[PDB]
Amino acid sequence: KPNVLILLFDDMRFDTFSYRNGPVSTPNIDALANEGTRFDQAMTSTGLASPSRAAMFTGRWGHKTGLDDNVGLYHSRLSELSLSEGSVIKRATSIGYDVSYVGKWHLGAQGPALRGANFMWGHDKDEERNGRPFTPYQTQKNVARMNAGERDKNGEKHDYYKTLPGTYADTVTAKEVNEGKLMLQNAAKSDKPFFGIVSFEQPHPPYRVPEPYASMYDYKDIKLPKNFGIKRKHKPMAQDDIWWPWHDVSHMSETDWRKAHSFYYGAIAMIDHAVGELINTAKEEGLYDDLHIILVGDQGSMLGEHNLYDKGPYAYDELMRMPLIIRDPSLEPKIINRQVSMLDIAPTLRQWMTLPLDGDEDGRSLLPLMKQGDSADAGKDDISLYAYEWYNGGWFGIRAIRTPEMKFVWNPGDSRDELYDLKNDPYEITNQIDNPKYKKQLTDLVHKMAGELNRIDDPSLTKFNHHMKAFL
Amino acid sequence: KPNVLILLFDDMRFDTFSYRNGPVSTPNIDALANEGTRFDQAMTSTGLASPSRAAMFTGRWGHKTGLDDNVGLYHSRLSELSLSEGSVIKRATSIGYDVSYVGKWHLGAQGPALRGANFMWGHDKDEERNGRPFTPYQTQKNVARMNAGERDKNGEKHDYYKTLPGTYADTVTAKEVNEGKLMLQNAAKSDKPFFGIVSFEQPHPPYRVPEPYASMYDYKDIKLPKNFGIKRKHKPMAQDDIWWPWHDVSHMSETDWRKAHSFYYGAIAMIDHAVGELINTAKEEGLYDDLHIILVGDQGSMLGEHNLYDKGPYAYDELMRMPLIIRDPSLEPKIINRQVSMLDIAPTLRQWMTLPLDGDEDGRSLLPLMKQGDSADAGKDDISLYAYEWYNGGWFGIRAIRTPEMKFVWNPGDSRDELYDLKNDPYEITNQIDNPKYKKQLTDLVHKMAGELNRIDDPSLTKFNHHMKAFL
Amino acid sequence: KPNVLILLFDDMRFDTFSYRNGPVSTPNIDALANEGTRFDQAMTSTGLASPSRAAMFTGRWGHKTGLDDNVGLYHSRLSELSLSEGSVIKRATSIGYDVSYVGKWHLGAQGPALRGANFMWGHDKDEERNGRPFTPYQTQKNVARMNAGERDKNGEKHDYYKTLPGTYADTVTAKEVNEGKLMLQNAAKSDKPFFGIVSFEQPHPPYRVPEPYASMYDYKDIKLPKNFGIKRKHKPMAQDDIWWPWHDVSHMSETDWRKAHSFYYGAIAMIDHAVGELINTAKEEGLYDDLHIILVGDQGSMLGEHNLYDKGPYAYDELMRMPLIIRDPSLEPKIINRQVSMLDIAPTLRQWMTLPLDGDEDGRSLLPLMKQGDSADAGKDDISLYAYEWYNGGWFGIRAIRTPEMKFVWNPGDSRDELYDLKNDPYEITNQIDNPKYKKQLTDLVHKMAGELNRIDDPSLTKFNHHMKAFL
Amino acid sequence: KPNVLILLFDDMRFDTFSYRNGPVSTPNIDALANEGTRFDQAMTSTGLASPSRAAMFTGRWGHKTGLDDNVGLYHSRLSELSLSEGSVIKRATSIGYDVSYVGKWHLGAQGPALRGANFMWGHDKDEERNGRPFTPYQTQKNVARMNAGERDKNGEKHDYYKTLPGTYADTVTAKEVNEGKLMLQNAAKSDKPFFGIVSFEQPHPPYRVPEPYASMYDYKDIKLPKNFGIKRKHKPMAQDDIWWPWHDVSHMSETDWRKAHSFYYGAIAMIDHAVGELINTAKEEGLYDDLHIILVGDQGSMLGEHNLYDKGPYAYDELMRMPLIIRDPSLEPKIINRQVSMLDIAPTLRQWMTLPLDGDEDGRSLLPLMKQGDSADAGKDDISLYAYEWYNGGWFGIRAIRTPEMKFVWNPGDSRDELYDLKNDPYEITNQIDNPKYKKQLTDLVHKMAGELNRIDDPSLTKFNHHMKAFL
Ligand SMILES: O=S(=O)(O)O[C@@H]1[C@H](O)[C@@H](O)[C@H](O[C@@H]2[C@@H]3OC[C@H]2O[C@H](O)[C@@H]3O)O[C@@H]1CO
Ligand SMILES: O=S(=O)(O)O[C@@H]1[C@H](O)[C@@H](O)[C@H](O[C@@H]2[C@@H]3OC[C@H]2O[C@H](O)[C@@H]3O)O[C@@H]1CO
Ligand SMILES: O=S(=O)(O)O[C@@H]1[C@H](O)[C@@H](O)[C@H](O[C@@H]2[C@@H]3OC[C@H]2O[C@H](O)[C@@H]3O)O[C@@H]1CO
Ligand SMILES: O=S(=O)(O)O[C@@H]1[C@H](O)[C@@H](O)[C@H](O[C@@H]2[C@@H]3OC[C@H]2O[C@H](O)[C@@H]3O)O[C@@H]1CO
Ligand SMILES: [Ca+2]
Ligand SMILES: [Ca+2]
Ligand SMILES: [Ca+2]
Ligand SMILES: [Ca+2]
Ligand SMILES: [Ca+2]
Ligand SMILES: [Ca+2]
Ligand SMILES: [Ca+2]
Ligand SMILES: [Ca+2]
Ligand SMILES: [Ca+2]
Ligand SMILES: [Ca+2]
Ligand SMILES: [Ca+2]
Ligand SMILES: [Ca+2]
Ligand SMILES: [Ca+2]
Ligand SMILES: [Ca+2]
Repeated sequence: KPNVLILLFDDMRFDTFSYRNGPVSTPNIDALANEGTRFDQAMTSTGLASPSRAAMFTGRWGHKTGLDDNVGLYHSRLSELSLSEGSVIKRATSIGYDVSYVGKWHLGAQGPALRGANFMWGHDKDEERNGRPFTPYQTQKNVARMNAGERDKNGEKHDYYKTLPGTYADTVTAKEVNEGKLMLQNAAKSDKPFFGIVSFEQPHPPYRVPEPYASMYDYKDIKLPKNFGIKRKHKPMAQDDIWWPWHDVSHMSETDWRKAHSFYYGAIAMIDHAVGELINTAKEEGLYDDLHIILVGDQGSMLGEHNLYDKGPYAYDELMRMPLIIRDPSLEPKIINRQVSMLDIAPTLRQWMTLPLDGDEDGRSLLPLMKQGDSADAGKDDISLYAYEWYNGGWFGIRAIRTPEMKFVWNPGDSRDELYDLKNDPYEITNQIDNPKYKKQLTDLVHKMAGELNRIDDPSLTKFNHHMKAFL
Repeated sequence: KPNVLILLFDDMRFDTFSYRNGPVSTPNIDALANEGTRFDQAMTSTGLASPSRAAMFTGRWGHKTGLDDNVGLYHSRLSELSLSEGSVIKRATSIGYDVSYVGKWHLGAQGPALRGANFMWGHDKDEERNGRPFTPYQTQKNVARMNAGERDKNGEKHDYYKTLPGTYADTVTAKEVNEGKLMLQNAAKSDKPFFGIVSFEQPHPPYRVPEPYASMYDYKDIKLPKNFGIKRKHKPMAQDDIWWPWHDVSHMSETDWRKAHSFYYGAIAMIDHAVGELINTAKEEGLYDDLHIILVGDQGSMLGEHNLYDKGPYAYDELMRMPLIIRDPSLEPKIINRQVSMLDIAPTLRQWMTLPLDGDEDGRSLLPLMKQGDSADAGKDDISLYAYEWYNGGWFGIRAIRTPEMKFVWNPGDSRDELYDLKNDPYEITNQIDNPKYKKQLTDLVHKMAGELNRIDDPSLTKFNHHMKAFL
Repeated sequence: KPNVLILLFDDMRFDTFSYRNGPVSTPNIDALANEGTRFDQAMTSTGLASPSRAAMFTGRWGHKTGLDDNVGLYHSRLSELSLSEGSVIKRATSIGYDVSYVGKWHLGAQGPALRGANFMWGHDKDEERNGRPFTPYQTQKNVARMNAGERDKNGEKHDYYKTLPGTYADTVTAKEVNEGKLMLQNAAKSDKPFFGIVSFEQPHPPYRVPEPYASMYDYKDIKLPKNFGIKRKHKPMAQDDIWWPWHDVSHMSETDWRKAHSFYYGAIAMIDHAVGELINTAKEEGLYDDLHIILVGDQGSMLGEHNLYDKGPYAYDELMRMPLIIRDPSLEPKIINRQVSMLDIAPTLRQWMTLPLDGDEDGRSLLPLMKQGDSADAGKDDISLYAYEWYNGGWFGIRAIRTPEMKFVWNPGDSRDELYDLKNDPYEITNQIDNPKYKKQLTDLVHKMAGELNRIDDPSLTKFNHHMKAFL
Repeated sequence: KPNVLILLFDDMRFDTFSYRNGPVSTPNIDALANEGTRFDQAMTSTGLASPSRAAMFTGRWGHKTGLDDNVGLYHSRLSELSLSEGSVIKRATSIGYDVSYVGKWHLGAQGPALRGANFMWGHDKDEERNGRPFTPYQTQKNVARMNAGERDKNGEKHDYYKTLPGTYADTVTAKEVNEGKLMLQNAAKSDKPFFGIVSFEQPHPPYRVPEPYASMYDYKDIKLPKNFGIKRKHKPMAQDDIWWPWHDVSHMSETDWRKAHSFYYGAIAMIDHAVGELINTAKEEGLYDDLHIILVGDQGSMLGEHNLYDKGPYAYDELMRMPLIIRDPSLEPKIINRQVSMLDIAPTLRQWMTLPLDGDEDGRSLLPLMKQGDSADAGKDDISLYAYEWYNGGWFGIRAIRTPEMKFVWNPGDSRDELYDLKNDPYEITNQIDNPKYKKQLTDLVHKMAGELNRIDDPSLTKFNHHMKAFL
């Protein structure tokens, strides 16, 4: 029974790290990437926390667990992942692992503790269950101030980017690191196998860091991508609507967007420091050499691509792609360019730990890819499936199928679907849904989507077959 | 088997008519009110079309029929009322009624015809089923024009109020009347009992009429109510959000709101003319003397009360109250001040027509009240129940319980409930939810709400018992 | 809030009493019949304990409560009525009744107590929930002895009829009476309204009584009915199979069947004594003059009609008909010949006691009939609906519709349905299902059955529409 | 896309063949066993046709497909496998296989044809769907004749064993072979990949063969096993009851049981001839060298072990074990002694044929075992899971877990479970369930069963946790 450590981050993009030729020097994450298996084409299940984390920890899609929206936020109907869904936490406990959890959970008050973990520290540790959804009255008021031409301290906009007072040592991130260190120190003194999860709120917006991280990337030198700040042409209406109050970006100057980037980059630099602190502790405690590690982001984050901020009900690569490194100390490092999914994390843990199966596995173990490289998937279609059933109480039913060359997005709450040619239009600027030159590609993607919905027993296949009847 | 005629209107308020001391002379509706049973405290089930109409025609709440949102609109998940829900239409057909339908249906393409009616004319008559939701790209563009300081013809704002070209004879309303006349003429030549439904889109916004109705009420002379144009204090966040694009009323001048009223009043005057035309035809065809008539609005309409336009996920009296007249030619006219519900229409039709029962009746027959007056309900609590599960793809789960003196609104997708003292604050300006002086009233209303949710087997009772635990 | 007493008996036939011109002098029950409302055409919902009692106490059919088989018996899948089904017991407790229960419950261990009653005494009072089904190894062994030509003490067959040692004072029946007396004496000392249920295992087989009841009816003088001991002609196979081990009656002589009658009659004589003891106690305690009383049998019992013993999956009148007397001290006594149902008991209690509604009422209040006589139902079809979904782990799906003149039984687990002309063949000897002279009656009964299944939302309507396609 | 032939037999035991050292010379089946992969410890999913065949063809357990009883038989509630369950038949058709079906289907009228196969010949081919259950009036009458001391032609008992008139050429088996030959001859003329299923009613009882098979095995020379004709000691009551009318074996002499063996052996001899005819046709048509073959029995058959005949709700090896040979022409022959399951057939077909996944796979592909031998399962628990939810309308909920050394049977409709030490008591004579010497084994098997029920999402896990509370 191997020791396992998961380092989970909130809205951490695939592309920022120096090992991906990104703009932030991340030597600790780069070292882990170089020692482990790089999943460079990893895709989340949903660009939203609770659905992505339920999928990650249960290995099933939201229509199977019922966890298909964020919990505890205006105006979601959901409060918690059912206690019948024990997840990898309870499964590991059942075969004698000591499981520990630190930080962001967002699957219901006390959840890790109710499933047998030591919930050492985090927002949800001492909360009562069935609480009222958090309703963003303060964010609403502050975005109205931004629209009225007000700014916060030092001309910042604290619903978007913020200099935190103090130092790294004062941060939530440092507290989570300190609890992670305690978790590792305690594990080293136990005869029981260890499964530890350290889950950081960073780099979730508003993009916030203390000095020196707040000023380490000059906003004036940020390279903005080809899809930055464009008017969306022939995109679905759900990309227009102000779902969360900060999604009104009408007041954002180019300077504001550049600062959103420079603060995000500072947050990634601070995350790199946090990862180094935990890896150094694992080494000092004699756990590192045999430690099976996953580093993953729950989804990405929009920094003004398509004039969007944060996240919402859509399928753009900046949100859909996630960073993923899986380090198995028994394997030679490899780079995997086959697409993989958040649904593949639970089966990988299941194979590592010989977890009992508690039900379906909607994904596949990544061990074959970690052992053999891309050739493990010889003869298989290179696809990923993404869902966006709900955004905080709004129903969308979104499904996307992504190949290396194309993406098809079904928006069943709209009349407008999306079709992107990722080979010629990797920035997803041009919706080709109405372009007859793409009839063969759309037909193929519709067939692949129907097959996936059938495989996972998604009840929206009935509606899909109506909407796409011309292509079946 | 009596002949039955339903005259159904879309967003027709309880209060406009001259028989209710309202500002519009409505002699044809007044005459029907004076000949029939006035339900002066009638309440809709939901301030939204498809849920209210499914409840009206099936006699069950949306959680039982599955019809708990509008159909066919961005971003609802629903397309049609299940064909397993035959409604009063199929039930009447099954015992030998000739059923006819004209006008607005909004329960799925071809629905009345699929349930055995002659669907003589209307939007949904020749539409394919399972169509894509109508997504309001044009309304979105036009509201952006209004926010940019543009206006339409003659300085109007055609997403709010509009002079139609031509005359009454050119209108959808006149076409629906003409088909209603044909329906009555045909019924008079048949030996079979008749059940006819004429369902008008009027007075649904934008508030539109031709001359002379467009100019018959001077906007300068409109009396605006105490809750007109106020800033909402301590109200739920769902009252703030721009659900449909025209809900952005930030560009509306007092003149614009006054014109919304004067065009609405013109629409009610035109409806009165339409009702007269159908009643005169019933008289000319020898059907009127034995004709059992229902005149009802599916819900009201907001004309700037609480600075709200049209409708949305809320429970204010201007939307929740509905006009209702039920004329049984065998009964002396009476005014009923006991509250009644949209759920009471199907059981009243069931008693009139001896319809077979196809399942639960969530309401009660109104015949006892029509026969005896208010004393029929001696010893019963005077309550009404209102739901707002969904608004066009947004989930809210709203429940309201209303007594003559108080209203309690549960907003389970928010942290803020509502409590109104209708005796001291009939305009519902002051939310008393946090006022300890109302602890007894809130406790009583919470107990009444729990009992109603139990009675109708609403699965949200579990969440209710958590949210309201302090008062149970 | 009136005081209510229910006297419930297990397998007590409609016809044994002297007030029904039956063979047993029952002066106490006759007196109650003469003082109350006689429902002389009452019908149980199912000829099996747990389903009948769940229907009685909840007012909903088994497909709605899930309680569609006996609990706790080989080889039923069921253990208890869900605690979400509070029944009239919890509903009465909720409005301030003191509810007390004595004797047979058979709806799950501790059930009356878990729903707020004082469970004073009875088999289920101190039992653990979720116990293993009682499997009749002893009965199996003893019926094998009977088939081998053995007899029990005094030549009796103790799986069919038995002389108990001692006297009435030593019996379970006397203990249940004594607890009933305590219940009434305690109720007389309280100002709180009283709801008491005394539920007797008598006269459930084996038919067992002490002297002098054991020898009170001479077996040689028993009048056997026209359908006694016949070979079943063209009847469904479920009437042939040995479901419970004592259903093998191949070893029964005519003397054994006569003695099963003698002992059944002795048990009815002892029941009449028990009823007298409780009514006399109510009189002595000053409760009788205002006491609202129901006396009912859960179903009948087969004494060799169609060569059947006890009960099983079938719909014969001797099992389907039930005794019912409802005494409302405010009403003149009347005889009701309209059919009524076990589903009508909960709504009658709900009207008497002003119980809150916890859901559907599949039956109707009997107060209108108790007040007006048969004319209350002028213009209603005189039908009863009977179900036999399960017998102790065997699935049958049986439905029967009964009119004063005809009975149609659907046996969906068989190829043979039943059709009886009760006018010309009240003993139900001749199955007319294939007789084209009865095509009009069968068609009418099929239509009535389809209507009833639709009304109660019985999911077997789909299969019914296949099986009866020729008749719809 | 390889060509696939399935040879399926009805109630064919694992042990009769000469390759298993059994009493019948079966050179054709032995040759296939010697050329292919022998699964000598194969286990069916249920000892009943429709459930076993639904599991075989869908790769999911009955609680997932709803196909958990025989269809079309007194007194099952079921008529057909849902057409939403396309099975391997529709999945193979979807990727361009020509699928053909001959013989016994027993999953609903027309089922193979409705799923895209050429249903060449068989009982279900031209039948109407939703027919009334076959009710065994003839068998009931004839078993009554046997109990009255009558015999059939030549002193036979035709509900148990029967000489057919004519020769092999006149048999149903020869017709099924002849259609199988046509299927192979037609497949040889197509370039399209072939998937053929030939499903024989033999050797289902009554055990029936023409000469010379009827007299080939001398009944006087039959070797009877150690568990033949014993009185069952401390066994569950469902083993005693006469579920199907021929289960009354009280009239069977030792000669009658010996002849049931003689005729069963004659039927296996005739099956070996049938298999030879199809394999020889495959060779003559040039298909054999690349033909991927499965030969399997749906379950075994009881020949008087524990004094049982045919099958019923129980888990004895003679019924639970099944013959299985899988021949992949690309692989070296191997004998597999690891247990395998009927749930492993669909995934094996899915791997051979690259079938799309239509949902869960409750089993595993057998290719790794076929390639590597038993070592493929190194470090896996050697278990099999068996269910007996229903027998022809009787509910039993039975679950069995089997290891090489032990078997635990949960009988939730009884108070008696079973525990067999297969090492010391391979004939399953001694129920050890109450033997404290076996507490460790029972505890381990209970844990393994709980894990399996959780893995397949069997809703009976809730009741299992109550019944087995002492052991969890
Ligand atoms: O596999 S595990 O994660 O160890 O958990 C299994 C099973 O998957 C899980 O559903 C169950 O959870 C039970 C279930 O819901 C909540 C919890 O207790 C309740 O009473 C229900 O039995 O726990 C099992 C392992 O115990
Ligand atoms: O009561 S009615 O309105 O006359 O309709 C009843 C019943 O309520 C309704 O559910 C049923 O509808 C059937 C059902 O769904 C659609 C329609 O056909 C399908 O095949 C199903 O049988 O119709 C009955 C009366 O026929
Ligand atoms: O109407 S009552 O008989 O008073 O009971 C109601 C309701 O009908 C009943 O379902 C509920 O039972 C709750 C329910 O299951 C058991 C009990 O507690 C659980 O937690 C569930 O909420 O009790 C109410 C009265 O409170
Ligand atoms: O995978 S397949 O065997 O090819 O079948 C799939 C799917 O698994 C199956 O459920 C579906 O069956 C549809 C479904 O029920 C019957 C049939 O038509 C109905 O309208 C429903 O949509 O068929 C697909 C292949 O198309
Ligand atoms: Ca996130
Ligand atoms: Ca921080
Ligand atoms: Ca599944
Ligand atoms: Ca599927
Ligand atoms: Ca409306
Ligand atoms: Ca109009
Ligand atoms: Ca209901
Ligand atoms: Ca309820
Ligand atoms: Ca009984
Ligand atoms: Ca007794
Ligand atoms: Ca119904
Ligand atoms: Ca079989
Ligand atoms: Ca044959
Ligand atoms: Ca599970």
